[PDB]
Amino acid sequence: KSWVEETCESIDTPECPAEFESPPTLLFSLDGFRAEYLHTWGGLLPVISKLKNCGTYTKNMRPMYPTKTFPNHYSIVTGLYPESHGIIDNKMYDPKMNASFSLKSKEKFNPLWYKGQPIWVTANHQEVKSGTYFWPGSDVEIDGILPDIYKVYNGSVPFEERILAVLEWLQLPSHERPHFYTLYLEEPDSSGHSHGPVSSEVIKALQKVDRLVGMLMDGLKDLGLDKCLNLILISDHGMEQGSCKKYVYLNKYLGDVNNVKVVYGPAARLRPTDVPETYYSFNYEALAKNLSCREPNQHFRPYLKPFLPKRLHFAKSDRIEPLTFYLDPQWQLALNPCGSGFHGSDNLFSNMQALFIGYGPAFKHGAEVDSFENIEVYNLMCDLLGLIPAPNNGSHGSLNHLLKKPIYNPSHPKEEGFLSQCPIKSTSNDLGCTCEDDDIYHMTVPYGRPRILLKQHRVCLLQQQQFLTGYSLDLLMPLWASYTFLSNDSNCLYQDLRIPLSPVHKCSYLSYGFLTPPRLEALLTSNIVPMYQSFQVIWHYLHDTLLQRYAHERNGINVVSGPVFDFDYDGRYDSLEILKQNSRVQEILIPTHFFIVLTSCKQLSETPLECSALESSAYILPHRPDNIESCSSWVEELLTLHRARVTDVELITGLSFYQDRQESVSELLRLKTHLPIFS
Ligand SMILES: *[C@@H]1O[C@H](CO)[C@@H](O[C@@H]2O[C@H](CO)[C@@H](O[C@@H]3O[C@H](CO)[C@@H](O)[C@H](O[C@H]4O[C@H](CO)[C@@H](O)[C@H](O)[C@@H]4O)[C@@H]3O)[C@H](O)[C@H]2NC(C)=O)[C@H](O)[C@H]1NC(C)=O
Ligand SMILES: COc1cc2ncnc(N3CCC(CCP(=O)(O)O)CC3)c2cc1OC
Ligand SMILES: *[C@@H]1O[C@H](CO)[C@@H](O)[C@H](O)[C@H]1NC(C)=O
Ligand SMILES: *[C@@H]1O[C@H](CO)[C@@H](O)[C@H](O)[C@H]1NC(C)=O
Ligand SMILES: [Ca+2]
Ligand SMILES: [Cl-]
Ligand SMILES: [Zn+2]
Ligand SMILES: [Zn+2]
Repeated sequence: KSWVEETCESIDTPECPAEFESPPTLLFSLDGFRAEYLHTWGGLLPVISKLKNCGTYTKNMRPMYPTKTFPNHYSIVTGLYPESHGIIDNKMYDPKMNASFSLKSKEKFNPLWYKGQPIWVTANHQEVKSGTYFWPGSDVEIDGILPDIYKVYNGSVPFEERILAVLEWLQLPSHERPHFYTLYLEEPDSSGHSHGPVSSEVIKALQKVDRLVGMLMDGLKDLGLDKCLNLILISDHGMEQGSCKKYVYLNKYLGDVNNVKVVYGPAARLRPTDVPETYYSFNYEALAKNLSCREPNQHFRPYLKPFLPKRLHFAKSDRIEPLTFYLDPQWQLALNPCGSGFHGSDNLFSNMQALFIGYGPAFKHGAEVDSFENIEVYNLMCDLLGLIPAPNNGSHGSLNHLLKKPIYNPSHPKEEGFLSQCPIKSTSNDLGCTCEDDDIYHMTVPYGRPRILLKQHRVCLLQQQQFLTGYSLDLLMPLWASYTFLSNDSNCLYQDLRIPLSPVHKCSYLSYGFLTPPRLEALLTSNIVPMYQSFQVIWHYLHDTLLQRYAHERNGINVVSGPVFDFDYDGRYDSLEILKQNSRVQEILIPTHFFIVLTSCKQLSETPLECSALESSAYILPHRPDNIESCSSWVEELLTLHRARVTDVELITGLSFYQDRQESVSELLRLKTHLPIFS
């Protein structure tokens, strides 16, 4: 009887033969296996279904931007964002190197491109043998390390052969055998492209893919290993249906010119031809203004690197062309001339979502877990091979719930900020505008106050009746303001006597804006933030029309909001150095973004002051001085786009939320790494 034919066996302890000190781990990849493919055609795919059922599965695995092969596989194996690991796209150009990058190129094997540290390098650096069978970067001198077995990419190698050869290396002697393996298949991505994501072709592709996984599983059976190998079935990204009738051509807006090179598809980027002579010279900003709001329903949108949604993490690398285009589902873009299956879109689109299944002794049997970014996988792979992971973008421990016996028991980040209290100091002035505690504190910060990770920043906690403000004495402005807005609730300001009187405090004196809205003290100087007029339309609608609407839906919401200063667009909090170097002229420090974390309970009957389980959403909102970005409906539509993980917020603000929460550290991490999927 074949492996597919049997019922679900439990694997409480690894049942390995002698010569196996521990389970070996296989990272099988099937290119462009849209997460959806399983949601529908599971009944046609018995093998993957059994893997789903006797294993740890997730309905959606969120890939990285851009949703292409090379950036995603290399993200999988480094736990890094493309912006940090180097491989930005299958086709890219580095102006510092003056070099191009093609898969069909000599540069394809150049070690300068691939940054970070893949799992096999990590395994090698720690005396663990590793055998790949095709994997982006595996045949490349990364840190001078190759895998202990590898294959240079020859795409025409039969699939059934790749399955056999991996099954052979498991037969290898205990001294030269790998402990970590990778497979790769081009399907269903080939058929995905050639015939589109919905076609009898992809069904065929899927059923081959299915049967070949069945083979490996039968081979592992016929090696005494079906209860010994830890399998991870995975994919890079999903697959979207192609257009012709939904393709943007920039010749219409520019004339059919040949002076700018423009990367095609949904991941569209633009740079000058005269490169690297005119790369940093080029005024991109004006070309963007020349291209925003140019149609009734403009299905594309220009975006200078830093002003893209930060949740994408696509700006730090110099390989990223300073002018990108965000696109709407299904739509692509070129410079000049379409009906093919494609990918590369927003990582939050439904069809970009990827497959993840974990089978074997380490993983749970028949557990559906929530959705996660693929950058988390690296840390899970380090755990499974007893490796200390390289520094990476995964929140290490957030996947502990996949594992029967998890290794890493994580703990919250320790507070590094300096937290002295603010008594009544600046007695006593006016601005001339035309005008017990523990019970109050607990109410403002029901989940615990944010913890200042900012080493070693001087912060004051300021108690008010309706809200708790976290004021920065190193920046003389608030960092955060938390209030609980329960389900049922104009040119004047007051001096806060606990904060130093900076001249920016009077009405006489880009404007001010309130962190906690007054329509519920909120007119304290310690509650105002520097804010543009074109942002005030977003802000005053958010707290009036939008936020009050949510309070009813959720039965109360708890809000934390504040400034974000990310001038160098990495998506982390800026050093005080570059804070000085970006304070425009009074010598105001001026926020690039405003964050807002909305916290409800999953149980609607509970109010935020009394949640069992948490419900979270967060927003990194961009503080642009005009609403060119967005041209009732438009303000919400901006919020949904500029969503962020709570972790994204923590990274960018140096704050840490929910440390005082019933939930374990691992549960909170999973909560804080949540993003919701569009369509
Ligand atoms: C995703 O995770 C990665 C991995 O940790 C992380 O990227 C890393 O960020 C740090 C800081 O930006 C990088 O370290 C830098 O290295 C270069 C030289 O190679 C230096 O120029 C930098 O020096 C500054 O920082 C020093 C101390 O921190 C200061 O003393 C000094 O004055 C400089 O200001 C800095 O040391 C590191 O190389 C990267 N690694 C990679 C692989 O990119 C990234 O932040 C994470 N992404 C997100 C969105 O959180
Ligand atoms: C490390 O050397 C290579 C490893 C590869 N591993 C996986 N897939 C590869 N391909 C390149 C991407 C191709 C898919 C196209 P898409 O980017 O998913 O649109 C399929 C073949 C590799 C291509 C490679 O070199 C060309
Ligand atoms: C950069 O490389 C290109 C292509 O190899 C070449 O044409 C050019 O001379 C180089 N230019 C500079 C300015 O280094
Ligand atoms: C790729 O592998 C196949 C099967 O072994 C072989 O027939 C073919 O010649 C190989 N191509 C190259 C370029 O090595
Ligand atoms: Ca920064
Ligand atoms: Cl679930
Ligand atoms: Zn791919
Ligand atoms: Zn593809």
